[PDB]
Amino acid sequence: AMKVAVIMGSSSDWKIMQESCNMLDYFEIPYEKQVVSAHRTPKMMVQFASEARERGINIIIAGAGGAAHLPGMVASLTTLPVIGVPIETKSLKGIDSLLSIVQMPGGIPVATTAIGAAGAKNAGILAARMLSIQNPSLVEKLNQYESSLIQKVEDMQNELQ
Amino acid sequence: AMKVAVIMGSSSDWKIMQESCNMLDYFEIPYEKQVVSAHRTPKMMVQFASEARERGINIIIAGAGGAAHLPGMVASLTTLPVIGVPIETKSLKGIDSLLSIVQMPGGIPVATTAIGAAGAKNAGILAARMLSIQNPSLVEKLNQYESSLIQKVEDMQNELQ
Amino acid sequence: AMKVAVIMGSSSDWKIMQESCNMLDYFEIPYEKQVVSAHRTPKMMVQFASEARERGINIIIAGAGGAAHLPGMVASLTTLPVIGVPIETKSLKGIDSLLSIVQMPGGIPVATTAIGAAGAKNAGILAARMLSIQNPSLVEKLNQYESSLIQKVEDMQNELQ
Amino acid sequence: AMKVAVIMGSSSDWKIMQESCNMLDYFEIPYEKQVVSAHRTPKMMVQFASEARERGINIIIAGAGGAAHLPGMVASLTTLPVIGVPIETKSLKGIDSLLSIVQMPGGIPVATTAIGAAGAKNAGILAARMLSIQNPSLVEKLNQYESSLIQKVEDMQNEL
Amino acid sequence: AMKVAVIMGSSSDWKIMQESCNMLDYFEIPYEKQVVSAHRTPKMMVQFASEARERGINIIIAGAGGAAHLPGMVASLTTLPVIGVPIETKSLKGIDSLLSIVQMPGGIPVATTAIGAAGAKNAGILAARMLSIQNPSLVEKLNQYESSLIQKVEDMQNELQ
Amino acid sequence: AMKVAVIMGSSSDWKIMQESCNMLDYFEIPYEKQVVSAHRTPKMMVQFASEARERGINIIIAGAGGAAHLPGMVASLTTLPVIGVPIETKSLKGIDSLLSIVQMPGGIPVATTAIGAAGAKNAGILAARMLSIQNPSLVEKLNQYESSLIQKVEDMQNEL
Amino acid sequence: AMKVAVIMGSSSDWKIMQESCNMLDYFEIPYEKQVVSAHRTPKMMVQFASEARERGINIIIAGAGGAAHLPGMVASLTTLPVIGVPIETKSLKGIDSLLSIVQMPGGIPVATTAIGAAGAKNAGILAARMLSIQNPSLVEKLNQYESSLIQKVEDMQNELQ
Amino acid sequence: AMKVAVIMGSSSDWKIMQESCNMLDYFEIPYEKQVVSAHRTPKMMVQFASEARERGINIIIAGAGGAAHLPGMVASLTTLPVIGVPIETKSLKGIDSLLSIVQMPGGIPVATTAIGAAGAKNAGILAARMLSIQNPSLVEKLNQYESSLIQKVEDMQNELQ
Repeated sequence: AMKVAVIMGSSSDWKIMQESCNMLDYFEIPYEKQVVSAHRTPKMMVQFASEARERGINIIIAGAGGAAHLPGMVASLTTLPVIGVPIETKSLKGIDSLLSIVQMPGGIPVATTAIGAAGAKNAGILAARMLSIQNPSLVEKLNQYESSLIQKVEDMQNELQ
Repeated sequence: AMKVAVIMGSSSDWKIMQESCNMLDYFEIPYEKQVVSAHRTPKMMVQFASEARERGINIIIAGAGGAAHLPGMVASLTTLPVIGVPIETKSLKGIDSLLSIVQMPGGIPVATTAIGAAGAKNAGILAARMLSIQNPSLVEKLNQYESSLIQKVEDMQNELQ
Repeated sequence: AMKVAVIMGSSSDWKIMQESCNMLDYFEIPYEKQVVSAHRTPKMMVQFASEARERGINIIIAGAGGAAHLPGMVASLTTLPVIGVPIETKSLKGIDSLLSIVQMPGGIPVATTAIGAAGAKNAGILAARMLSIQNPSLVEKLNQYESSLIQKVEDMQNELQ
Repeated sequence: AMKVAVIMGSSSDWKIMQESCNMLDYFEIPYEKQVVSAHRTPKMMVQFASEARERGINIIIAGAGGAAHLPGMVASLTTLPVIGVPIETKSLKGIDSLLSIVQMPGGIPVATTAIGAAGAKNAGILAARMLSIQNPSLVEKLNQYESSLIQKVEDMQNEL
Repeated sequence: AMKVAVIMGSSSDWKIMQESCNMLDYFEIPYEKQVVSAHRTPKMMVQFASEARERGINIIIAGAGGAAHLPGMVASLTTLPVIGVPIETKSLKGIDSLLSIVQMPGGIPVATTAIGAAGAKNAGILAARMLSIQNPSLVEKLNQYESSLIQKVEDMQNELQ
Repeated sequence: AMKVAVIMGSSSDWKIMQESCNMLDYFEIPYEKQVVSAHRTPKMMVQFASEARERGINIIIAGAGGAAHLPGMVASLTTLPVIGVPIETKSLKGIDSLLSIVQMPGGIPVATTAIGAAGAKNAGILAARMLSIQNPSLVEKLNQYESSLIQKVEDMQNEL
Repeated sequence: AMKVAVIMGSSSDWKIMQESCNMLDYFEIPYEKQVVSAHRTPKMMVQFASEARERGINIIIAGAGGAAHLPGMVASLTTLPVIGVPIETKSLKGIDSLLSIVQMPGGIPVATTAIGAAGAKNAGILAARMLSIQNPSLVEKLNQYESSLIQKVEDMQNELQ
Repeated sequence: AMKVAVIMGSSSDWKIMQESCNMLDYFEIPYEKQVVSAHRTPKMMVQFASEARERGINIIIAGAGGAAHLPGMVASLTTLPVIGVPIETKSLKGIDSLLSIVQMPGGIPVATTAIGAAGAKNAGILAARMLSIQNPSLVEKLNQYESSLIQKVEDMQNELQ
């Protein structure tokens, strides 16, 4: 069965990270969500990452802000693909988040999304694309999603009043 | 049967993108490679991206620098996951490459790697992690890879002379 | 007959891109406006750009933000001059938009203006200057616009309180 | 007859700006090249820009680096379209050049291209596209140029 | 007799440049203030800069935003010292203004101060320091201003509630 | 008996981190050095950091570049003060390193120094300052160090 | 007895710097707080820094913004550890503050924390960790704080709604 | 007599700062030069700044890199105009130097010039313009310098014929 984990260091991250869960629901991909802090709960992060695959999780989506270490550290402790969402910060508006997630050393990858809500939405969509390789029923849903994007642009044509 | 496409806009990007191919070889994942330019051959890009899935491609790794539109445009034209590698730029150090790739709108994701050779290496490893959901024999190889990372660090212990 | 096209990937961009249309109206230059999304409607973008010259469009003004690919992709698909307007973004302050548009490779130019409303207004004025080469009636209008700018400065003198 | 002016503040900019001239020659578009400095010869710059249109210039391509004021000041003094090429600098890699040129407030436009040689090459090509409006001969030349760009990529298929 | 001119391209800049005038008033230094746009009124800019010294202007303080050319062009057209104040821009927060002003080539100097109100206030104070060389009675006022700065800090001590 | 640990994710960081050890030797402060990688040896990192205090370590100096997670993760796992040295990166000039180290959210601190060799030298000096609290012998050494800095400047006066 | 000093150039900085004092209170570490401006009260700064150790201060936490010189100058005038907190600035969002503080030359260190409230809170915690070396009672309090952070994360699990 | 002081933290800065002295010599303006380190010799810095005016110094030119505090701290301690030259740094290309110098909060000004050699050259010229208010023989020399700049450009025009 398909399963994604959606994780973040604080419940304050939820307004953003819920966008990943919204897309997973749209594609009918099961997920778990939880607060896992790289800095406040480092041992609970290590346990989560290490145990994820054997628990049946296929992909981890992880959001973090500032000195954003959660995605990279989780990726270092699992063989699963990890998608990292940079969360926008008060001062640097997510530039710190972006660089601290994307610039991983050769050897340990993180699939980095856009900063903020767009990135959280894209993490869910990216997870659906990844899962569509082994789960062919998703391909049709992905085709229909693409059609919905075309429809959205058509719907916007009369909004340049 | 697993297959990854490794693409880039120029042959001058090959010195970097060869790292992706190197890692795909390490995991025994079949690949094809070619030059696909978003700006010099936009129609060929459209055809390549649109037809990749039906031909048997599972993942596209796309490298580009500067006004680095290739990964995001390819992603817009396929239901496959696309991994985008920002190439370092002589002037702006790959900052233009990075922002052009990572900041995709909600709706069309690109899995963005680190700038340069690190990102290309990571694109290959990430593709293996993605394919390990569908192809379970890759998990053992990914575990072996972890072990080799640990050994690399052990070998460095006496080099602090 | 003169004709300009003003395009953007979202009706959310209209608040900015209307500035281009406002200046086209000032110079009495006919135009069309449309939503054309590089990522949500890539095939329609290809058709729009490819057909533009045959449809009698002389200049394309294209606005985009973030991973701002619309102007450069349109420019790759027509030999008309394309003016690219970077739209301000809520993390990188349009720096992503700007670099994505201006850093086009040798071979495929985009005439880039300032981030935001200033750039959209200036795209309209720039289109007027471009069209004045082969439409001499515009030269008088451009001279009169100079006079209006000088007058606007005079009208500001009493505001330094 | 068509005519483009290619200008720059220093002879040190010539290697870069010749890329503009090379593309103008490729498209058989006449041009003049000159050194015109916004900061060292401000009055000459004013005269050049003010008189350009009456002297038969259709487009001005202006390269500048650092506190790059030449394109914007020329644009403020002519009704002609001005294309600005940011020249790479040593400290800031042309970022100062780029922002000084592109960020014109509403009212006076500059068409800005990429930093350095790529931008210089593109200024010449952009000038050709501007002059191609309802001009089938130039449209043909631009289409042939497209064909060379496609060929360039197809040739690279074996260089991996 | 001492005189300073305070100039800017738009009345939108006045809410910043007013701090220059406020400090000049505090030091009892006569000034004039005017809108002079490098882009909208280039010929009047040339005239203003060229005539300033013979008119008895001692120093020009010039504010500009974005592609901020006013201070550098004025400096090129006068032998007077020119103080340049970068104005914060909506998108790039005055980094464009700052680089456009400060990065003048060797040969034509601009005395650059901080982005925004701090820079405008400091331009007025700097002008007083410059004028104090040939106008000795200003030294006493500058000493009194320093005393006022020490008092301001003392007044803040009970505000750490 | 005070002890400092100097750690880094690669021996290729030793180029920079040796400067920390050099200053510790200058102040006669005992130390150990080790390669500890946040991404390649995360489980070892956890052991090193969580056990540091029981191992007799008083201060940890950690260098890292790029996605520079080592100092912050180490800090999250110990009650010891952690000094983080950002290592210059070929592309982003250590700005990625700096932001990934300094921008710790409220709750877990890292004492961050300058990018590169300056920062590594300063991490060693900062550790000395930390150990000097109410320690007159180290205070004396720091005073002598101050005098050497003054002398260095005096020595440069005839070089203008 | 333990003692920390918390200083800042302006009472405007207090709403941020009070977080340092809040954490020192949490750990029962005695402190003094004062406005000390590197630029408005340079002589008083020099005296404060020079006398701090003699007066029994163990650690100085100093906040500063813009051309942020307070932490580096204080550090040059004491052999005590100095913690520098970059204050968020209106225009550059504390990037100026950060670079001005962190980029100290080899020879004179400043322990730099994050921009804004995070850095101020962390300066107090960092001072507690520093003092725990020679004040063993603080180790227990630091252990308590660690446990509290874990409990706070556990309390957030039901807030993803 | 007129007198300028040219100061810097290290003899490593002399290759750059000598450009200021070159221009002072061009205008026959007397000067002294000294190494003054804000961080290694802070008390000498305080003394130098505080005593400069009574000794006959009219203007201080100060160069500094990195956490470049010398110009701002000197300015805080004198009523003289202070010109600050940002010295290029290895990692950050003088961006740290620039922001640490130019971003002075309102109250204490520094006249900032370009990064590196251009800025040092311009500090000397700016000092001449400042001194020309009080010393009218300089106006003639500044007019001569204007003419020399025109000739330099004419020389380039003629060489490229």
